[PDB]
Amino acid sequence: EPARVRCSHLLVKHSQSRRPSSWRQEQITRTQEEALELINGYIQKIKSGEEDFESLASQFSDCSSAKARGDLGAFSRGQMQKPFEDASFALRTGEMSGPVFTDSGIHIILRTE
Ligand SMILES: CC1=C(/C=C/C(C)=C/C=C/C(C)=C/C(=O)O)C(C)(C)CCC1
Repeated sequence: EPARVRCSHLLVKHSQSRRPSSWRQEQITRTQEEALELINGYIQKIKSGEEDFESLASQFSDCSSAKARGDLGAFSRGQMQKPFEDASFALRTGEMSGPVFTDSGIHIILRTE
């Protein structure tokens, strides 16, 4: 296991997120169910080739990392929320997760280093 991984993500918040507000939307109103449907739709379009992960993240991620095309940079264990960390360190470079749930919302993660 490396000391640190670098990842990009796409976050979809919902109305029960810890902070239901984002750079792109003043109040998050979507339900948890709707957030997961959006995440699963993005996964399916990335798999078919219809959409590019980094483009989708720039446009639609509720994390301010959207401006960096979803890049979070490098991190070790003990920093991020545990489910995010566990998913990230389980990926190979170039691999993308399924849905990952944290107190922030629902994530897709792409490990880049
Ligand atoms: C995603 C994420 C985390 C926190 C996410 C949240 C809460 C992001 C906030 C974005 C906005 C946009 C907040 C706001 O506007 O209040 C940490 C690093 C702890 C664990 C995994 C990565």
